Amino acid sequence: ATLKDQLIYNLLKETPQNKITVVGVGAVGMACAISILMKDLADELALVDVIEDKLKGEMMDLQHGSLFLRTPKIVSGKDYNVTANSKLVIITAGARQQEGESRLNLVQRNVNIFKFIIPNVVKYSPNCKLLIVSNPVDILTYVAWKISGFPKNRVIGSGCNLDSARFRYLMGERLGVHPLSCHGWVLGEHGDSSVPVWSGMNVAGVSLKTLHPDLGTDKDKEQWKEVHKQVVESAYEVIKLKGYTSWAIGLSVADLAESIMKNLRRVHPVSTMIKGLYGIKDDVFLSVPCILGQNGISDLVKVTLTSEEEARLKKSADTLWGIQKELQF
Amino acid sequence: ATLKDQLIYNLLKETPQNKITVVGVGAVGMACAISILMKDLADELALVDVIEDKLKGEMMDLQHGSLFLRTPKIVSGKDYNVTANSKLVIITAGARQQEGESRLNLVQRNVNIFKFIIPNVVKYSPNCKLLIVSNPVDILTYVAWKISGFPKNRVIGSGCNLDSARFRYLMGERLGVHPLSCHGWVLGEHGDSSVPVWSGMNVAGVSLKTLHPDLGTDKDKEQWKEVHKQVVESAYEVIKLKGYTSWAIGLSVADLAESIMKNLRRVHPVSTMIKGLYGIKDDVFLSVPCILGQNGISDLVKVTLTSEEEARLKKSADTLWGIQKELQF
Amino acid sequence: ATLKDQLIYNLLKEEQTPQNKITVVGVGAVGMACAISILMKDLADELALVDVIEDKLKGEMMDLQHGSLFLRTPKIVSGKDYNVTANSKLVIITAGARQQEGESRLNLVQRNVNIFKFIIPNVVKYSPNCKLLIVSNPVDILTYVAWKISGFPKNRVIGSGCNLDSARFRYLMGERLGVHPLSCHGWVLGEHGDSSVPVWSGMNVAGVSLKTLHPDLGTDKDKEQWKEVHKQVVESAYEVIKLKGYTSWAIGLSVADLAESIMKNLRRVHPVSTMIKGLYGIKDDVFLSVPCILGQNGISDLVKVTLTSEEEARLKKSADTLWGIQKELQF
Amino acid sequence: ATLKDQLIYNLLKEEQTPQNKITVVGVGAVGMACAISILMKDLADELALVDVIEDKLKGEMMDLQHGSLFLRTPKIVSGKDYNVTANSKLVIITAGARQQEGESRLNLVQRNVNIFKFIIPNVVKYSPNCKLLIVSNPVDILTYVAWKISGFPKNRVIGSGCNLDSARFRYLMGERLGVHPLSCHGWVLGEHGDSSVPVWSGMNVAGVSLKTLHPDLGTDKDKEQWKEVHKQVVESAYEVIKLKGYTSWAIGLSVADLAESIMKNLRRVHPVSTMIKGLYGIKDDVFLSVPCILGQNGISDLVKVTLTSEEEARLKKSADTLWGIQKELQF
Ligand SMILES: O=C(O)c1csc(-n2nc(-c3ccc(F)cc3)cc2C(F)(F)F)n1
Ligand SMILES: O=C(O)c1csc(-n2nc(-c3ccc(F)cc3)cc2C(F)(F)F)n1
Ligand SMILES: O=C(O)c1csc(-n2nc(-c3ccc(F)cc3)cc2C(F)(F)F)n1
Ligand SMILES: O=C(O)c1csc(-n2nc(-c3ccc(F)cc3)cc2C(F)(F)F)n1
Ligand SMILES: O=C(O)c1csc(-n2nc(-c3ccc(F)cc3)cc2C(F)(F)F)n1
Ligand SMILES: O=C(O)c1csc(-n2nc(-c3ccc(F)cc3)cc2C(F)(F)F)n1
Ligand SMILES: O=C(O)c1csc(-n2nc(-c3ccc(F)cc3)cc2C(F)(F)F)n1
Repeated sequence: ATLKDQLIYNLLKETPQNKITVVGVGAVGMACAISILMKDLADELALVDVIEDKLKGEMMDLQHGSLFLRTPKIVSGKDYNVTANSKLVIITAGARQQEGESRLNLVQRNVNIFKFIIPNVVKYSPNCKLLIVSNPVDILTYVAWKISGFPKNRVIGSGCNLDSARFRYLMGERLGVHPLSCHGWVLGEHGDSSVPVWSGMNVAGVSLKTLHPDLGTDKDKEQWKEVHKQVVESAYEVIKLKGYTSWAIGLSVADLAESIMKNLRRVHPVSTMIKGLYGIKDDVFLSVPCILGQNGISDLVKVTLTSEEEARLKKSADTLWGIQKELQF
Repeated sequence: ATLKDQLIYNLLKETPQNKITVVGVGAVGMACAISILMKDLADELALVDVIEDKLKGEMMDLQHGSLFLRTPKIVSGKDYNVTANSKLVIITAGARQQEGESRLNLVQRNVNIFKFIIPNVVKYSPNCKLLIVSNPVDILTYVAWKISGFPKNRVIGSGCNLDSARFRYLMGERLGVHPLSCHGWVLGEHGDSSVPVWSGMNVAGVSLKTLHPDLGTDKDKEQWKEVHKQVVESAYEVIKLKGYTSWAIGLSVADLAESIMKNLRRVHPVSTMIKGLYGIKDDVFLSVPCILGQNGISDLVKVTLTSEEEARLKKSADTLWGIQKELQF
Repeated sequence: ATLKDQLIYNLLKEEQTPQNKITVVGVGAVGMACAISILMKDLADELALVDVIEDKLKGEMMDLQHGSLFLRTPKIVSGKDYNVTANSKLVIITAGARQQEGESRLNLVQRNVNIFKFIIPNVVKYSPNCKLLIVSNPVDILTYVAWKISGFPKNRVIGSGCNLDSARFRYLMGERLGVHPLSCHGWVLGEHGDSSVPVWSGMNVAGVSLKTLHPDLGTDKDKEQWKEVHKQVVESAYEVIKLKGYTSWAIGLSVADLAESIMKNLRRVHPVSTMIKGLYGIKDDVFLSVPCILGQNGISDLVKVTLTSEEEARLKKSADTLWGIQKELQF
Repeated sequence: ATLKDQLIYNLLKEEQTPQNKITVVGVGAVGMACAISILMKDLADELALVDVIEDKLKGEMMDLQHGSLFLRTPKIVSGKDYNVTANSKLVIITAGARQQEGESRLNLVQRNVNIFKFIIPNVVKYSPNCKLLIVSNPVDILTYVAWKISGFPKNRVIGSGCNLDSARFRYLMGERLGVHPLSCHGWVLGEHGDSSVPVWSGMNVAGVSLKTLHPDLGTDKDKEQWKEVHKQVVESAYEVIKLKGYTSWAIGLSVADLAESIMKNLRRVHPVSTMIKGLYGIKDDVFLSVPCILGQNGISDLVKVTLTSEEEARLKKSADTLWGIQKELQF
């Protein structure tokens, strides 16, 4: 005789079918959350962090916008049981490099955090895809793969996905064309060591390198190499200006989530286990174009690289392995 | 010739059709911006604020996500020339009240702030609609109206649009129905003095007040009055938990922008000049259900209120006019 | 080494079942309008089409496939054999005879019950866990039939019902008031057909009761003749059939609206055909439209609408008409 | 007072001109597929439909209006009189004569000229600043016809051209490679249909040239017969026509993609038909497809694709063939 019962005759006393979890509710985690919500990718969104008030506040702020969304359940908690049955778990938590801190010790601190996060995630969603966004993303994708025990197709790092998107943005600005119609790939290690593959840059299938052979070289009077320099530094420039980056990474991560959740088999440059390619013999993750879908990475595109490009990926792999073999799991 | 000229033959060396400006790039302003971008409402987005570094960093972060959007131009600056020819200008900038500072003094500081912002907006977009999101929104909508010289249809306050969305969310939680199918209106002055119109709360046209006469009274065993208390205290609780609120207000503003930009003539509870209704005789703005379209507010719905509800709106109007008549423009 | 081999290194060999497959049965105008609407709303990762006319079927499938670049549904299949429908979450039935000019939907019963005797066991055979969404006419009777033949629990057998009649009512309401239909609220319940019931006592804008403002609303004495709005709703399909030969776009959008609530588990309320036994003192197993909560398990709840004496009498008249047919069917 | 005036206080009497209006001319299968695709992509705040068959036109308009609840395009209008199209940003022409048994290409085009002599001036009268998007076949010649009659500058007269051929090519390429067509790049240029030119040099996934990986790509001696993909781009259209009677859905989706770039000023590149005199040794006023930057002023720029000698010869032969017909037309 409650109001609910006077109004509603229940037929069914009835698990989520398209659930995504975001771990970490810093600026990056919440940018991923809002972008996923506005793209209607999930029927349930779970948020996890260790700061309880901030977590609850973010969950409530999203819930209050429910009228404008098509995601009918948003939940959160410090307890990983709220993440149960996720198709996709996006990891954005972890430690930032501090003053005086080595890359090795920063990574070790993140190993120690992932040793708590990842087994809890795996416990409640043993068949999920893990999408690692935390930096340094290539090494932390390896760390998540090692700790989770997942097959390599289900452990994906966001890698050079945004680097590539920035590259196409800058390309489009130079040419006066939408980035959607400007094509070009940044591969390898995310960050300062990434590799712009000049041979693949094109508009409508017309090779810029063929039209303009000095493209990307020191002799280039248009200094197109400065485009890749800008890609590397634009992250730093945004951090210097507003303190951090968030929006572009959130959009780029939602794009990856779309391909996975909707089984699109679109090709994205993400970090994946690259052993066996380009002379690399160690268990390291680097960005190459991957086909993304329901089972994670199902296929790799084998981009033809020059000797110099290949040597740069090899050099990155050697460094990554050099750090990885010193980690304590 | 340059690479561009070898690649591209230009036919035309020829103004935005659907431009939106957001003034203020704090958390609320940026939530409005990302929500508008992800809803494909604008062909150009302009951001303005007085903090030049933050401003440029936010613009760049959004620009870097261009590949994932359908808004081909994002601009920013401290100079309002970047806002030229906007259809819709959303104001989120304003003062924060100081300890010991009277409400009157606070509003006067907002007046002085708007005496800079609004004339510069009007210079560059004389035919825009103004959407005021800054709190205290009902008074500041009056202030924008007076300073702009705009007809009242083109000056809209976000008002109780989000309070009503929160109400419907809470209603939906109690009933197990999506908020889209839970109907109910919070009207009047945004904040603690707002009015939940119990007579209008329904699912599928079934009045809850009819089924449950004690609805919203102190005699209510189900304590539905707590739902409106929760609405009123929501921003408070979220601010206490995470420091501020942003996502819900961004989504609600993007919903208002959708009706305006697409000429939908949907009904929203927004703040509008209410002189002539409910025995109100002064130039005050409060929320009532308004028809929103390409000319702003073209019509408003005359909601039948109980004597108590009417008295509350009247008391709010008296309080608003008491402050407004002391303002120096 | 083939070109594909040189270009792509494969990690995973095994293809998996789709997560969100939808089947549309029947590729007439209604079925194809449902298909394009569902495709453009991104509700499925696989769309299957089934019909008995093989050329037309293959042609429609290819036409949609050629638009794949512009869609986000990576697999579209078709076949006369129902094995192409396996593992569907939602199966939308649009097949069967349709109304000619001036013809009642009720005139289609014999033809479409006989088609359903073939279709429904084949659907259930390949997707035993699907939700059935019945669109073929007369939709209320055929929803009862699909429920009886399938042996499904009634929550998983949903008729498109009066979702469309209510959409038309709200459109006409919006035209009269100068308000978008989204903000005009009014329900048409009962048969999707001539005996439908407008619930005047529930109509409102912004929670303001129109019958309270206008006590003659929906009566013969009404100086504004709002009954004409419901009369236009009843006559809509006839008028469109007379003009263009059939209806398609509005029903396609109505069905996609229902599919969205089901596939995304929204628990939005829609007037759809379901068993109303136990409401308004009705004891028969009659199916007709009342507001239902719709989600991933189909109909999980009924909203109990308070009707005036006249509205309830009209709804019971509608139920008597439909039950007079449904009771005589033989399974 | 009326119920409306009791309920609603009016602030504004608005005589306001459409801000984002699209007109579709012709309400056959192609025109209505363009209409529904545009509606479900929210590209327009007003949609106008025009044709000469009045009952069919009214029926289509009503069927779309009845689905308004499910749309975000608040005004849908129609009429045989072109005053309903006034102030359109974009006018899509799908109307025209269909080729009859035994009829020459010249006679078919001339019948379309005669129809365009009615349609095009009426469009120009009411929307003198619109972009014209020609979809009627044969599209390259009728884009020329529309250009000559309208007297528009060539940036504002666009033929749908090889946009759909390229989409079909990418669908077929994706099927072969097991990759979404969004990630399979390849351009079909030149004359729409049988004489179109697949640009093998541009075919790629992730910037990896297939022709560089597989030098036989596109040739007769190719063991993998990739040339068959382009043969199927040509043949699959005829196959759809044979099987269901006509093509409609893929055209509609591809036209809505073009509309999206134009209405939202995206400056995306599309292979559309444009006046090509001065390129590739072409010296006549003919329209052929090349990659064009599309935005609010129509075609603002075009991409200069490097073609082999064989590819250039094929464009010239098409240009001679088209000009061969155009020079015989009576305007
Ligand atoms: O053994 C250790 O050092 C250890 C074990 S857990 C841990 N974690 N975990 C988080 C965390 C987890 C999830 C989030 F969503 C966000 C943050 C933060 C830390 C801390 F700051 F390093 F302490 N450290
Ligand atoms: O070719 C090799 O094996 C090789 C090439 S560089 C290298 N590096 N680099 C570092 C290092 C760098 C930065 C630090 F802050 C701290 C340590 C340490 C080593 C080493 F393995 F111990 F040798 N090894
Ligand atoms: O928005 C972006 O792309 C972004 C935001 S921070 C970032 N990071 N983070 C690291 C890093 C962090 C810790 C290490 F121990 C080592 C490296 C390097 C980069 C960069 F790509 F080079 F910029 N990138
Ligand atoms: O800042 C740091 O901690 C840091 C920065 S590079 C680094 N490296 N690098 C290598 C390496 C590199 C190349 C090789 F060919 C072989 C090994 C090994 C390490 C170390 F053990 F972690 F120290 N450490
Ligand atoms: O006393 C009352 O309020 C009352 C009780 S029944 C009633 N009804 N019922 C119908 C009706 C019923 C079924 C139809 F199929 C058609 C019409 C018409 C009326 C009315 F008189 F016009 F109001 N009114
Ligand atoms: O003098 C002539 O031959 C002539 C002059 S107008 C004409 N038109 N026009 C249309 C038409 C127009 C717009 C549509 F949207 C659809 C069709 C059809 C014909 C026709 F009768 F079939 F030939 N013919
Ligand atoms: O869906 C499509 O692509 C499509 C649908 S009809 C079509 N048409 N139309 C003609 C044509 C028509 C009249 C002529 F007088 C001459 C030619 C040729 C083609 C074709 F591309 F080769 F297939 N294409």
